[PDB]
Amino acid sequence: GSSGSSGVNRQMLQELVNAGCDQEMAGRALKQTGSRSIEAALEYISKMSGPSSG
Repeated sequence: GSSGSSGVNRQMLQELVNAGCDQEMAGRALKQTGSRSIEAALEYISKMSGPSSG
């Protein structure tokens, strides 16, 4: 945004979500990581738990 953009990239979300990620979840990670990359988020969520990935 302008005057100091404080918040993830609402755009990147629609992207990561497209794959099949929760809307309420995707955000959390996106912020935690810092709108680094679509993969970053998906990876962060798995980091915690998830014996199934790929």
